[PDB]
Amino acid sequence: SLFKIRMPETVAEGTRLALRAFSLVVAVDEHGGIGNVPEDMKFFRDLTTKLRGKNVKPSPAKRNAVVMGRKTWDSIPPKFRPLPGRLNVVLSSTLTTQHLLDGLPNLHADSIVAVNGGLEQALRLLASPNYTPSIETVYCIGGGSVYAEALRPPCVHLLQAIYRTTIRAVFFRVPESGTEAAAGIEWQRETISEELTSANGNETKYYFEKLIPRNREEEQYLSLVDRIIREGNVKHDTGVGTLSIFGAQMRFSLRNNRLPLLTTKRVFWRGVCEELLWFLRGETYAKKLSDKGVHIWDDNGSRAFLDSRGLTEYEEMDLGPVYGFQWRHFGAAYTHHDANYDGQGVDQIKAIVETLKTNPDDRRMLFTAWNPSALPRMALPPCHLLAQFYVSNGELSCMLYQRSCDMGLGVPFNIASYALLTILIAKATGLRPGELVHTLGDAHVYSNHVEPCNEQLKRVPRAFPYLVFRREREFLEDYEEGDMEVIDYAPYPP
Amino acid sequence: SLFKIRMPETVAEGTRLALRAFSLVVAVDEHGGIGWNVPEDMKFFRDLTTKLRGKNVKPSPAKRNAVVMGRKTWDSIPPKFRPLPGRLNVVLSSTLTTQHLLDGLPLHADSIVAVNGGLEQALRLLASPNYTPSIETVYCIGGGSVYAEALRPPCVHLLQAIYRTTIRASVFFRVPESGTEAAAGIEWQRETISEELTSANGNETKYYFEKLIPRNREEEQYLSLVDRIIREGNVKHDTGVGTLSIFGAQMRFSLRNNRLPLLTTKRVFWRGVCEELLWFLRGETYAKKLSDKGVHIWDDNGSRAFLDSRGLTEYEEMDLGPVYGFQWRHFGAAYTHHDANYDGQGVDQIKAIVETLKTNPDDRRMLFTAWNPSALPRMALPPCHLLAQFYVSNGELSCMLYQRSCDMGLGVPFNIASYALLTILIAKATGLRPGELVHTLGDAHVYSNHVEPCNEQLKRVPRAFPYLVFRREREFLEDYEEGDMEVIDYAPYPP
Ligand SMILES: NC(=O)c1ccc[n+]([C@@H]2O[C@H](COP(=O)([O-])OP(=O)(O)OC[C@H]3O[C@@H](n4cnc5c(N)ncnc54)[C@H](OP(=O)(O)O)[C@@H]3O)[C@@H](O)[C@H]2O)c1
Ligand SMILES: NC(=O)c1ccc[n+]([C@@H]2O[C@H](COP(=O)([O-])OP(=O)(O)OC[C@H]3O[C@@H](n4cnc5c(N)ncnc54)[C@H](OP(=O)(O)O)[C@@H]3O)[C@@H](O)[C@H]2O)c1
Ligand SMILES: Nc1nc2c(c(=O)[nH]1)N[C@@H](CNc1ccc(C(=O)N[C@@H](CCC(=O)O)C(=O)O)cc1)CN2
Ligand SMILES: Nc1nc2c(c(=O)[nH]1)N[C@@H](CNc1ccc(C(=O)N[C@@H](CCC(=O)O)C(=O)O)cc1)CN2
Ligand SMILES: O=c1ccn([C@H]2C[C@H](O)[C@@H](COP(=O)(O)O)O2)c(=O)[nH]1
Ligand SMILES: O=c1ccn([C@H]2C[C@H](O)[C@@H](COP(=O)(O)O)O2)c(=O)[nH]1
Repeated sequence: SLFKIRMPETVAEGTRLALRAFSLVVAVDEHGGIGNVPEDMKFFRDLTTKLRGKNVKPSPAKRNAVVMGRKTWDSIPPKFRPLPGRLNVVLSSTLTTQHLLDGLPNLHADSIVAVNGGLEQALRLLASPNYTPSIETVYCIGGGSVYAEALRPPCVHLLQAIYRTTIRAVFFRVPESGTEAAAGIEWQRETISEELTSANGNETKYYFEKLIPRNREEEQYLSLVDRIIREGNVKHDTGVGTLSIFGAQMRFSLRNNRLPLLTTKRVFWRGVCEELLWFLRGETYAKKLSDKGVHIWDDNGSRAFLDSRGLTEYEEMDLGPVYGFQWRHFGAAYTHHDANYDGQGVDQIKAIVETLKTNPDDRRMLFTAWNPSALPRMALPPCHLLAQFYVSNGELSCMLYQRSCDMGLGVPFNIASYALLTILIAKATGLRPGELVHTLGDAHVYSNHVEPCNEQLKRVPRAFPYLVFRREREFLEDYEEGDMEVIDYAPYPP
Repeated sequence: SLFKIRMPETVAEGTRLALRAFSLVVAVDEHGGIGWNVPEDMKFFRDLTTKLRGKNVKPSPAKRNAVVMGRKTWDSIPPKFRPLPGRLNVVLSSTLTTQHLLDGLPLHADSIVAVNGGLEQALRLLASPNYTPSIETVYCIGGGSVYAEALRPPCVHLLQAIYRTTIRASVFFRVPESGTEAAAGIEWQRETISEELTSANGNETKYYFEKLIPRNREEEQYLSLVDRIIREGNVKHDTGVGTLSIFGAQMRFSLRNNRLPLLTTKRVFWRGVCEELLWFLRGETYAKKLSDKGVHIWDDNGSRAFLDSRGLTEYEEMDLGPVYGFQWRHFGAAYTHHDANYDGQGVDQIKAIVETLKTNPDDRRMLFTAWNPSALPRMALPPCHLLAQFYVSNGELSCMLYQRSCDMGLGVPFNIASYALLTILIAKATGLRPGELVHTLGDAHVYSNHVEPCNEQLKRVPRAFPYLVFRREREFLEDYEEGDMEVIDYAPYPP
């Protein structure tokens, strides 16, 4: 219909996943050389086989993948060939899938694939819809030529984690920080075990490490939470205490499918996405969200809360002309939720989408919910209250201004919410997703969240996950939470 | 008038200047000792302390400099030169009254004043309405005990420049070193240092000059961004006009203890800043009110041809429609023409925030905006500084501005000064002291043609900011005028 935003033909193009991300698992000697420790084989099997979910039996619907060179495949004892419970992807210029099957002594057909190519070719195959998102983690298991390719671009930028066992008994060398070979990645240890002793009868000495690429973007957030606790002003309102500072700014890359969902505490993505779509549709009835099991508006849509605003005539969960209402119908007269507001008010989102397509250098491509005429008719004044877009080199960037920032729960939710908005607007306009800039006004931690924030500040952030689209829609307003999926999200535990 | 904002009777309090700023002039030996016969150094001293900065006009009681000196330095000045001529002479003494100093002369009663106290007491005097703004620069000329007071808090935070002459020829002049406790957070750096010079004194004495200034990290933030836009911004051309740009940035400026962040590496048109800001706060929309004060910044956007190009064929010339201040004091009101009676129409966001600040300063919704999509097409030009939010802590008011399009050459310094002035005014309206300005930038750009003079500006090391004082006050916020306030100690570099 005429009021919706039609997606262009290029809709899938700038979000298509080029290479699937992966982790590396390697054992080396004390000099880093890669040429019988059962505890290491126990760790290898568990780390490469188990899914992150509670009690999930690996199957073609949901399992890990192991990627290896043809010589590593040859050297697996035939008892464990193919590695059971994993997809086995084997790199070879010589051997087809059929030849690998012919080397066994039909059970295994869905679990073995040959790739005539290197690790990059294997990551390109694993990014296709038959394997993403069904493969949960891709593990690269060598050998030396495959590790070399994993540790240089373009593959190295998709390496989430390196699991290295060192055993006191061609070198595996992680690029050093600041060096050309590192390509701007700063490798750091998340964990390193004590020196351990094998029960193998030889008293073999070994230790494990897990390295991860330093995530300076989530570090920004961490630094700000640490500063608010160490130096923020205490205020009490009802008497709820907060610690606060005023004025800050963070930036996050959305390029090549990255999604900045924080890793040091899990973000409720399903909630982020349902809510953002609800904003984009211009919705105002919060029951639409609570009926999908997203309860973030229940406190502010209650009879009691609405009455406390003077909104006595609103039905329960009708929030008035909040948010998406102003995005799609700024200044329209509001009566009740779900009336026909087609063509009323200013549709700021449609207008920006049209400008992005025809004049992407325009400096007025902004939208707002802060409408002081409508403020008193809203359950709450918007907190994320405007955003502005910018284009460079065919990439779309967005800056968000947020007046009141709960660092514990609101801010990580809003980062994700605006990352997703930017990605969707780039898909609507022929552009690739660029950077998200988040400006913060009053940035606060509730005083009862101080000890848990301190516990969270103990954690070293991990690589962010990625966003892919399983399918597309003819109109921007018809997107659904099931159309897209977050892959490679590995947050720390609660 | 019921629609205006009445100033509280604390209006003058949070803005009264406590101590007047000053600069220091000293001669030392190669060891830093202060104990000479170098006529070029006397000439320097005489010219620096006597001359005014604009027109080289005769100093008089309406406009001159001051010299501040301890009693023994006064005793040491040769009677041909006592008191110094063309300067107000301020003498620190627990023992000598002004009359006792007059008695020790062999016309001068308005040019000599004794202060029973130290440098801090002299700077409090010099801050009073009889001496600020009429004294253009205050110079501290020693001796040891007065220099030691100049170089520690509280006086050192008011020290704008140290002019040291060193001469190859007891007590030591030592400027606190960077990062030390004695430095109190200030980083002294050389703006200039001469080559080694030889005196025409009969002895070929060797000497040289330095001028030291307190590093101004706030203005450096701006210059760093200008440098980054030129070295790394994206080139774009619009009608063919070129810019270099980046997206998303943020700067912060202290407004504390009368400081005013008017940039020093290129002079800002303060009078135009002030006139326009007051014009916004009154809710005005006629640009002729400004061009009739010689502030022409809206002339291009208010022309007949320009209005016609936006479709605004029924608006008389210079009527901008419901821009800026009109949304600040009348958000959402229907606009007909400039100067109609809009009282009580639309939302008065400035009034509302003033009442919230007085009663619930912790509120997190004290924001105003001019970005009104319904009214955008009636405006001559959508606002560029479009919203601001206030925050209070420790009795201090801070403000953050959001600006969508940021011309770093001319616009940005102008709007830093604009929102610094707004914040100071709103603090005076609400019983608060001015705190900090936070400036958030969207599309931040340098026009292609300004690259070379921006690069000439980046050669300059920023100097300490000036200060804002209020000569008088008003009953209503809307009645303030540019002549009610004065910028003092502004010493920008040349064009
Ligand atoms: N400590 C450890 O964790 C560790 C690590 C690595 C290796 N190892 C040991 O070393 C041995 C593995 O040897 P390796 O490291 O020499 O070899 P590998 O890397 O496992 O296998 C190399 C083979 O992989 C295929 N391959 C690699 N890149 C390719 C590309 N771009 N295109 C097509 N095919 C490609 C080629 O097979 P085709 O010849 O069929 O084309 C190549 O000969 C094993 O016996 C193992 O025990 C141990
Ligand atoms: N090369 C140079 O630049 C340079 C620099 C400094 C000095 N000098 C020379 O060194 C001599 C200066 O002597 P100095 O440095 O020992 O003296 P000074 O600082 O010039 O004078 C000290 C006198 O100032 C008054 N004073 C200072 N602080 C005071 C306070 N808090 N309250 C009240 N009164 C205060 C007192 O006068 P009462 O005794 O009347 O109470 C005190 O005795 C002169 O001969 C001068 O020409 C040269
Ligand atoms: N960290 C770790 N990483 C590694 C190796 C290691 O040595 N340890 N060695 C290389 C991989 N080589 C093999 C060899 C044999 C098997 C194998 O056969 N594994 C069975 C378990 C067999 C068993 O329990 O002994 C499995 O089910 O995973 C797996 C990888 C590269 N990466
Ligand atoms: N840099 C510089 N700074 C200084 C001194 C200096 O030594 N040079 N010396 C101390 C000031 N002492 C004096 C002593 C005498 C005079 C004096 O008499 N000046 C006449 C000019 C005299 C002349 O031209 O011969 C005048 O009108 O300024 C000025 C400062 C502290 N500051
Ligand atoms: O998207 C949002 C909305 C709200 N908040 C937080 C900010 C405040 O701590 C609180 C709302 O209180 P006020 O700012 O409205 O008073 O919720 C967020 O973090 N994110
Ligand atoms: O307060 C203001 C108003 C305007 N501009 C500059 C920004 C742009 O260079 C130009 C406005 O052009 P658009 O952004 O509206 O296209 O003027 C400023 O820097 N500050």
